[PDB]
Amino acid sequence: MTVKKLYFIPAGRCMLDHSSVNSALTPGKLLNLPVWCYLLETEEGPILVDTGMPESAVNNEGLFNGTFVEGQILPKMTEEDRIVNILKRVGYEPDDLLYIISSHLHFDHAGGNGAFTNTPIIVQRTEYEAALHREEYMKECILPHLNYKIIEGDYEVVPGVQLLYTPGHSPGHQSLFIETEQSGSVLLTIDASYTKENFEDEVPFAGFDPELALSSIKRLKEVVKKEKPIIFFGHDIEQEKSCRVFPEYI
Ligand SMILES: CCCCCC(=O)N[C@@H](CCO)C(=O)O
Ligand SMILES: [Zn+2]
Ligand SMILES: [Zn+2]
Repeated sequence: MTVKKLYFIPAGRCMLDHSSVNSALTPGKLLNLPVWCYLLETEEGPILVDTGMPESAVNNEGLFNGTFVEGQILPKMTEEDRIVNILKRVGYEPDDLLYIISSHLHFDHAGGNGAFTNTPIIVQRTEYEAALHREEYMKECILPHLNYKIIEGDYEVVPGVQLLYTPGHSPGHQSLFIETEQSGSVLLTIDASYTKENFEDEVPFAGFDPELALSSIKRLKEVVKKEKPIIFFGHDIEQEKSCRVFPEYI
């Protein structure tokens, strides 16, 4: 069985130093990177992958002033980029969603999680437990009373929607392998590779455990050899130019 439609939905942007996309680069040039969420229309109902940035980021590029990442990360988020507003424009309210899938709990991927207080939020155990104590996690991304559906390892959410455990960039990062009616096999690496060169050329990039990130890239490459999917990376300015985005779908 296949997903009916896979939508790429812009959810604001984020400035990062270029050394975060290629660890060999000299710090000092910021890159204005895309932030994405994905909407899957399935037989069982709509599924949202990631939830954008927290409300604290709205019109607040200096959000991380005074923290260990001051000047390194600057969110570019307007009121329109709040996930609830994105969803309402698309045609949904939070309680309409079948599942939320959190690729991981970094601030640009889980900042909107608090909006979903009934929908099960599928997240890896190792990610959830990291978010409880590691300093790179915002409180907005680990709210205590949401309906978490904690999983361990690879997982089938519904037919056509597979989660691949790809730790390294974060302790419980997961990627998506989706089968769509229009396109067949699609791999969303999410932050298992920010850019094409992180994936193809194994160019190192920001992560909790680069050695583990590399092993997850090698694992994805084995999947790619078998399945020959179309592949989309987490924060790739070049690829963004050619991506079909909402209202188009793949
Ligand atoms: C563990 C190394 C990654 C740092 C934390 C972070 O939130 N990174 C953002 C960078 C801005 O997009 C992300 O996940 O995308
Ligand atoms: Zn991340
Ligand atoms: Zn990211």
